[PDB]
Amino acid sequence: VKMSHPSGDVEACMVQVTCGSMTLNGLWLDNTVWCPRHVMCPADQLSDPNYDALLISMTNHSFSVQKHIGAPANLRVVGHAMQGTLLKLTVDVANPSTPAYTFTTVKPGAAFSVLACYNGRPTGTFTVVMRPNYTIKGSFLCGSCGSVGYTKEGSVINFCYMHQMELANGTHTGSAFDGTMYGAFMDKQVHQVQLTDKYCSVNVVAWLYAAILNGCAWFVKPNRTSVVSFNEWALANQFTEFVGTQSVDMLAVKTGVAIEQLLYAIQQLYTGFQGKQILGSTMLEDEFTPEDVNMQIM
Amino acid sequence: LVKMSHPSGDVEACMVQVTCGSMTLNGLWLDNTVWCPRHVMCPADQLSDPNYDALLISMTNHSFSVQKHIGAPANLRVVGHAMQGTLLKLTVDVANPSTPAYTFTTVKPGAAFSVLACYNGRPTGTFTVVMRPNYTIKGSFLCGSCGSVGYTKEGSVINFCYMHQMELANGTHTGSAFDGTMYGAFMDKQVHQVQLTDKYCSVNVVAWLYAAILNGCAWFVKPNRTSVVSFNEWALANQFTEFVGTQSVDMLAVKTGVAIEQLLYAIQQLYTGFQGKQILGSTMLEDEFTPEDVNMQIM
Ligand SMILES: *[C@@](O)(CO)[C@H](C[C@@H]1CCNC1=O)NC(=O)[C@H](CC(C)C)NC(=O)c1cc2c(OC)cccc2[nH]1
Ligand SMILES: *[C@@](O)(CO)[C@H](C[C@@H]1CCNC1=O)NC(=O)[C@H](CC(C)C)NC(=O)c1cc2c(OC)cccc2[nH]1
Repeated sequence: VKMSHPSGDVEACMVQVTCGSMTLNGLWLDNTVWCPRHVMCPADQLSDPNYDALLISMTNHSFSVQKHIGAPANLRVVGHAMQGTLLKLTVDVANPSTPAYTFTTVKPGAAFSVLACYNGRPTGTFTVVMRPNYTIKGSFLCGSCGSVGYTKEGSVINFCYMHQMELANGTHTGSAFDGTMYGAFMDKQVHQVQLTDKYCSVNVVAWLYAAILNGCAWFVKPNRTSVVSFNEWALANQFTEFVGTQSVDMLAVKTGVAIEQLLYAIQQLYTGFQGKQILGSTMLEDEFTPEDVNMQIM
Repeated sequence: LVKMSHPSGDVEACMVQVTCGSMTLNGLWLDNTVWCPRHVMCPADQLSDPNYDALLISMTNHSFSVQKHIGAPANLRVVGHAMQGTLLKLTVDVANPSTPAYTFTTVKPGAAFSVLACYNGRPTGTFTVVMRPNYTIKGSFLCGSCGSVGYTKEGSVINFCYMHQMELANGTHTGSAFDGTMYGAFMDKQVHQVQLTDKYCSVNVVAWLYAAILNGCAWFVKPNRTSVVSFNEWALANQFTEFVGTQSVDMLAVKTGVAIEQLLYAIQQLYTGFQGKQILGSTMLEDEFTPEDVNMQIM
C-alpha cells in the first residue's frame, strides 16, 4: 500500500503568493515564506528569464501573501531574498502553527509525502519516490507550483521538496529548500530532456521479500549473485547500485532468504516473468522501500 | 494515474481515543457526539460471543474515558451513551470546536475513499481504498486501528463513510457505515468469516481504459461495440459488476471520441487475454480507479 503521512501539520503552513499576475503556493514557517522564484517573472520572460535583474526590480510590496486556511489573513512582506530557485520572503507575523522542522535533500529511491495545493488551498496528498534521474511521478496540475514534499521522524517534519515543473513525459521535479533544483533542471519555460530512469535495486529487493512474506516465493532458488557482481551487471541494464541496509537485513532474517538469491532472481525476472505473477505485478516494482515492507507486513 | 487521498487535516482534528475497561480504540468527535466501534465495551475474553445488549446496560457514563490527544490534550467527560448498530454513540459535554461540515452516506462497491489510519487517538497515516463488490477493502490496518475513519470530500463537506472494525483471514478489511450497519453484513465478533466472491468493478475498468486512451495507449480499441444490456448479461456470467453509466463517464467518451460500448466490447476481449501487450504498465485489467479519478487527474 502507498501510505502518506497525515497532512494537517503541513496544511496549516500553506499560503498563496502573488507577484504581478503570477500566483502559486508558498510555505509559511515562522517569519518566512518560501516559494518558487519564477513567481517574479512576467509571462513575456518565462522562456528566458534574468532572475537577478528581476530580483533587483522587485520591492517588498511587489509580493502579496495570503492565508486561506483557518483564519484568513494577509501577511505583510517586509523582506525579500533569493536562494537558488526559491524566494525567501520575510513577513511581519510568525506562523503560530509552525511545526518542528528540518530541511533535507532526498536521495534517489527514498519515499516522501506530497501535499498538492492550488492557490494556497490543499487539495490532495500522495506518496512518491525520488527516481534515479531525479524526477517524481505524482499528480500536479496547473497552479501546483509551491506544493511541498516532506517526511516525518517523530514530530519533526523534514521538508524536502517544493514543486516547480512538469517535464513533457508527464514526470515532475522541483527544489530542495536550499534552492537547488533536483536533477539540475532549469526553472524556465523550455522543453527539457531527463536522463534515462533506472530501477532502484534496493527497492526491488524489498518488494520481493514482501512477496515471500505473503507466501509468494516462486522466484526463489539457490542461485546467488554477489553484491559486487550484481552491481557490475546493473550498470549495463539500467539498475542502481545495490547498497545494503539494516532494514534489508531484518527482511532477510524474518524470511530466511539471502539478498544474493534475490539479486540473482532480479537478473532473471528482468529477462522476463515467464507468465507468472508476483504480488499482482508482471513487472518489477521499485517504489516500495525496505522501511515500508518492514512496517506494513508484520 | 496515481492513488490520491484528500488532505486529512479536517479529520485529524476529530480523532479521539476511547477507553472502556482494558479496552481501547479510536473515536470520531463531531459536535457533542463521539462515535466508536461498540466492541470497546466487550472484554477480550468475550469477543467471540459478545452480549452487546447486556454490556450496554451495565455501562455507566463513567465506564467510558474519552481522551483528545491531537493538539491540546483533554479528557472529554461522557454524559450520555447509546448504541446504534455496530457503533457506539457517546455524548460528551464539550462540543468539538473544529467540527467540519459533514454528511453520513454509505458508499457503494466501486467507490473510492480516503482512510485516516489511527492508533489510540493519534493519526499515523493516510491512503485510498475502493469498496469491493464483496464489501471489503484492501488498505493497511494494524493492531489498534479500529475506529479509524474513511471519508470523501466534496467542496467543504466531508462525507464520512467508513469506521474500521476488522481484518479477515484474507488480509482484507471491513467496518461500519455511520448508520451502524456493517459493510457486507459481517459480524463484529472474534469469529472466522469468509467474504463473498469478488468481482471486477466494470465502470472503473472503463475509466482506466479511457485513461489509457488519453495517454496514447489505444491498441485495444476496435470499431466493434457491445451494448450496455448485452454487456451486463455477460457480466453476470464472468464476475463483473453491472455497468452503470454516469455523467463522469460520458465526459471521457467525449474527450476521447471512443464510445462506452467500444470499451465494453474491448473488456470482453481483454478479459480473455492481453496477448503479451500492456495497458498503462499492466498485463491485467485495473478497477481501482474511478471515472472521477480519471477526470481530475487527466481531464
Ligand atoms: C507551476 O504551477 C508554475 O508556477 C507549473 C506547474 C505545471 C503546470 C502544468 N502542470 C504542472 O505541474 N509550472 C510551470 O509551468 C513551469 C514553470 C517553470 C519552472 C518556469 N514550467 C513547466 O512545467 C514547463 C515548461 C515547459 C515547456 O516550455 C516551453 C515545454 C514543455 C513542457 C514544459 N513544462
Ligand atoms: C481493531 O484494532 C481492534 O479493536 C482490530 C483491527 C484489525 C487488527 C488487524 N487488522 C485489523 O484491521 N480488530 C480486531 O482485532 C477484531 C476485534 C473483534 C471484532 C473483537 N477482530 C478481528 O479482526 C479478527 C478476529 C479474527 C479471528 O478470530 C479467531 C480469526 C481470523 C481473523 C480474525 N480477525
